[PDB]
Amino acid sequence: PRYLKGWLKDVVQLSLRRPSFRASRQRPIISLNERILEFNKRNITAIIAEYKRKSPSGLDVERDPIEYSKFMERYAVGLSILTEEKYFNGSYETLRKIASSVSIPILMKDFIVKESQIDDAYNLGADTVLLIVKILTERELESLLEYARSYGMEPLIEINDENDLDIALRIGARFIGINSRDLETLEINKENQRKLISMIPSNVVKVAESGISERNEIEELRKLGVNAFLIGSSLMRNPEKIKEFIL
Ligand SMILES: O=C(O)c1ccccc1NC[C@@H](O)[C@H](O)[C@H](O)COP(=O)(O)O
Repeated sequence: PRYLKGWLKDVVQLSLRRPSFRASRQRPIISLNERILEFNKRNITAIIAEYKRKSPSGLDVERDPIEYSKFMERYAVGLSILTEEKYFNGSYETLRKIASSVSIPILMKDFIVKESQIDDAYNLGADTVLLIVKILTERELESLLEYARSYGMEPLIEINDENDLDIALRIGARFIGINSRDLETLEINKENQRKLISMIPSNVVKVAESGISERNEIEELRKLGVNAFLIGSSLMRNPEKIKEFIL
């Protein structure tokens, strides 16, 4: 991985020693990015609802993962499940239970630094994975991207700045997440996010990530060309908000 300091250095060390999960895979892959394109075509707001019990920025919510996913399944284009254990209180177990309970696309969200984690995502039932440009070197990102594609997954490649975008474009990313939150400092910068969204090629499926809590924010973002919106905190605190978001 890249040179890292702080909590990022720590979570990457945890991922490096994350034990693999052996399991048989049932349902075939359901492409999240393609479903996003069809929701766009049918003019339905594409929301990726995220399940996370805890977060370094302070979220702490107790809500049943299964009931939450089944409810979200009625409206969401896909689900994002945190499997990182120490900071997000996620687990492979929760992803497995959810994947057996819903039939919409599932993104496994963790800090992926090795191939066995993609093997884990596949065996657990996820349809795609998140790859973060800022914690990986360009060679690692490229290998991991090709590896995810060997399972028929188009990974969501997350960028946070212009340098991330240059790398993402160079390696041929077709599905990009623009995170308004800096992983290292936890600061949210909406303006920087909008600047990056405006630089992305029109043929790349774009997902706005972090800090969305109002329907008007979704509308502004949609006009900038964003294809889908990944929302976690506001939905975890109030699942019913999904109804306002898809209006
Ligand atoms: O949410 C956090 O507190 C946080 C802190 C440090 C690093 C990453 C973090 N979030 C990871 C990120 O993938 C977010 O969960 C999603 O983009 C959704 O964010 P939200 O809607 O909850 O603001």
